[PDB]
Amino acid sequence: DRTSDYHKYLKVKQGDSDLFKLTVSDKRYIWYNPDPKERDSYECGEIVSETSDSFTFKTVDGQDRQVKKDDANQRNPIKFDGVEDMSELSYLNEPAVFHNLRVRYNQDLIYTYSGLFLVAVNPFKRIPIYTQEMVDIFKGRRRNEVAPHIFAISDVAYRSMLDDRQNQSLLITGESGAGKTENTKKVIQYLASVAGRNGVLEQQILQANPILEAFGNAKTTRNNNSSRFGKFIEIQFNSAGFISGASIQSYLLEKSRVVFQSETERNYHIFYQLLAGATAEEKKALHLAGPESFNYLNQSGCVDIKGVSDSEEFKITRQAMDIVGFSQEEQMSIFKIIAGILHLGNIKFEKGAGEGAVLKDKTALNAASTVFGVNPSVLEKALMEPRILAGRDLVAQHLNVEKSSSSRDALVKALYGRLFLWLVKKINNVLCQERKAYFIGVLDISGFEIFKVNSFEQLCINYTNEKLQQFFNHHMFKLEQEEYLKEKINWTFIDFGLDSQATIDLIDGRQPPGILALLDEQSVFPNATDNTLITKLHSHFSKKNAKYEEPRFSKTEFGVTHYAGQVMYEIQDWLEKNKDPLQQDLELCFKDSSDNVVTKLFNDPNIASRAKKGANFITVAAQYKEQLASLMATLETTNPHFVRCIIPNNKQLPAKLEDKVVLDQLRCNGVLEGIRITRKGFPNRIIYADFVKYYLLAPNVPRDAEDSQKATDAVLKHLNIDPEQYRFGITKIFFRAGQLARIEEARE
Ligand SMILES: Cc1ccc2[nH]c3c(O)cc(Br)c(Br)c3c2c1
Ligand SMILES: [Mg+2]
Repeated sequence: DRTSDYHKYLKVKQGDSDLFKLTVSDKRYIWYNPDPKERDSYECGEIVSETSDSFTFKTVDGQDRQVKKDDANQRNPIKFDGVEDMSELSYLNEPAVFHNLRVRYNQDLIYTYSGLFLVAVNPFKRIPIYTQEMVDIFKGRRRNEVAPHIFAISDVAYRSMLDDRQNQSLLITGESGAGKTENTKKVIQYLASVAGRNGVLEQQILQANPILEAFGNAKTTRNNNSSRFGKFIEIQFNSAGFISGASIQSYLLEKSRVVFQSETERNYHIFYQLLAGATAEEKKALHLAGPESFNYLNQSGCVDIKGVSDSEEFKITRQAMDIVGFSQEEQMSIFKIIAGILHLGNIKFEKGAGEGAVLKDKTALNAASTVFGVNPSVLEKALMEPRILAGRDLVAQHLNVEKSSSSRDALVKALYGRLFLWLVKKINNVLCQERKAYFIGVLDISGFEIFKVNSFEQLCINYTNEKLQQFFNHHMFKLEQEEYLKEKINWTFIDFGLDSQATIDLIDGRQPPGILALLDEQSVFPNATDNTLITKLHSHFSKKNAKYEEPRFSKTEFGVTHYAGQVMYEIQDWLEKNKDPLQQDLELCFKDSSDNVVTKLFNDPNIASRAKKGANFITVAAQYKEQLASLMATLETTNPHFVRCIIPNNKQLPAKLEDKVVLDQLRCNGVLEGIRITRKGFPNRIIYADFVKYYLLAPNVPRDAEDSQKATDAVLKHLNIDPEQYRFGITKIFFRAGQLARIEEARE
C-alpha cells in the first residue's frame, strides 16, 4: 500500500481531502497565453461563458479574454492530473500533456506512458526506483498492472518476444543529455536479471558498458557523461528463452575529441582516469604526469568533472576489464597506448631550416616510442619524411610544421579509433557464445546536439537522430493506418504532418545528389579544397531545397533544418576528415611494434584494412551510411518499443522543469500526435483465432472454433463490451485504446 517503497516513489501521492472539494468542481478552465509573444508559457483561466463557437474566460489578472472553441486549449479536469497513460485524457493538447508532466515530475515521477510508447523526463537526481525489489515486482506483471517504468516496457518486449516468438527492440530517442544512456543500462539490468541464471554471462554483459563508457564517453557542454559514439546491443536468447549471448555494434566514435577539446569540454574519461589513479609503478613506467602537463588535456581549461572521482572511476574501469577477461598484459598494453597517445600530443614540431619541419626536442617523441615499442627514428621519419609513390618511383615528402603536426594527429586518431574497435571485438568474442534463436536490440546513440561550432561529427549524429525520428513516424503514423486499411476496417487516412524524409534526402540522397554524395565526389577530386566544396553545396541547392540555407553571414557554413531545429554546420577540413588519411610509413612503423595489442591493431585486417570502393578507398560518410542503413534494416525486422527521453532544461539541474524547453521536445518528437493515433485509432490487434486462448462464465468457446469470426463475436457479445469500442476487420480484431486491457483483465 502507500507504505510500500513502490507507492512512495512510483505512484502519485493520495491527495488532500480538501483537494477532493476541488476535484468534483463543475468548473471548466482553459490554458491561455498571458503573452502571445511566448506560445509556450501558459496560464490557467476559468471559462466564464460560452457562445455557440467561442469561450470567454477571466485571466489570472481578472481581465476577460475571448477565444474560439476551435483554437481553445481546454484544461482537463484535475482528476486526470497525474494520470499514467496520457491517452486517457479528454482534452488533449500541448499545454495539457505538458501539465501532466509537471504534476508527475514534481513527485519524482519521471515515467509516463502516452499511447504505446514511454516518456522519460531526466530527473538529474538519483531516484531509488532501480533496486532489486523493483525488478522482482515487474517480473511477469502486465504493463497495465504496474506503473510507468523502464522495466515495464522492457518486460512487455520480453513477453512479446516469447508469446509472439518475434524479435524485439527498444528504441530510445532524445536530445543530448536526456537519459538515453542511463535508461539503456537499466534495460540491460532488467533483462539480465529476468532471463539469467538462478550469473557469469549476465555479469559480463553488465560490465561491458563501464568499459565502453570509459573510452567512449566524455564531457560536452550539454552532458558530462556524453556518448560520443552510438551502440546497438543485441541480447541473444536461447530457444528455451534464457540469455545465450550478446553482441555490440559501435558507430561514429568522435575520435578527434582526442587531439582537441572545445573550451570547458573534456577529453575521453579514460585519459584522466589514468593520470589520476594510476599506480606509482605505472606512473613512472609510462612517463605519466598531471593532466595540465599534456597538450591533449590542458587546452580545454577543464580537467575535472563535478562530483566525479577519476581516481575511483579508474578502479571501476579495470574492475570491469577483469570480469570479461582482458589479460593482465592486455590491460597494461592499453594504458601503454593511452600514455603513448598523450606523449604524441606533446611533440612540438618547429621550422628548423624552412624547407620542412624539424624536431629539436625529442624527449616527448622517445617517451611515446618507448611505450609503443617502436624505433623512435623510424617514427620520426614517418611523421616528417614519409615516402610515397610518384608514378612508380619512391620519394620522401619533407613535410612542414602544419603538415607534420596533422599527420601526428592522423596517427593519434587512427590508434584510438582502432583501439576502440579492438575493445568491442574482444568483448563480442566472449559474449557471442552462439548464434541464438531470439534477440532484443537496445539502441543507445549519440543524441541530437547543437554546439557553437558544428562539424561533420554533428551532421552524422543529427542525420542519425533525424533518421531515427522518421522511423518513429513510419511505425506510429504511416504503417499503423496502412494496417487499418489493409484489413478493410473503414478508416480515413490521417496526415499528422510529421515527415522529415525531405531532410534525410538532402543529406543522404543519392540521385539527386545529397550532401554526403557531393562530399564523396569532391573528396576524390584532387584539386578539391574547402572553397570548392562549400561552393559546390550552395550553388547546388541554395534556393532549391527549403531544408537548406546559404547564410549571408558566412562563406564557410550551411544550414540544415532538422526535426529539432536548424543546425549551421562548419565545413572546414571535411575533405580530409571524410578521407580519414593515415600516412603509410606510419602504418609500417607500428606494424613492426614490440607490443601485442599495437601489433594486432595494425596487422589484423578487420581493424587496419579499410574497405576499398573500386578505384579508391571507401570514404567515412559512404561507410557510415552503409552502417546505419544496415542497422535500420535490422530494426525493421523487429517489433519496436519507443522510449522518448526528454531533458527538462539546458543547465543539467534537477527539479527545474522549463516549459519552453520541454515543449519544443514534445512538439517535435510527435508525442502529442503519437497519442491521437493511439486515441483515435485501434492500437491492439490480434488474429481472430488466437483470442479464444475459455473463461467458464456462460462458456461457449470451442478451441477448434470453425468460423472464428462468429466464435469470437459470441464471446464479445456475452462479454457485453461496447461494440463501438472494438471495430474488427478481416483477419484480426482491433480494439480501441485500453478496450482490450479491460477485457483481458477478466481472466486475472
Ligand atoms: C570517425 C570520424 C569520421 C569523420 C569525422 N569528422 C569529424 C569532425 O569534423 C570533427 C570531429 Br571532433 C570528429 Br571526431 C570528426 C569525425 C570522426
Ligand atoms: Mg549517451
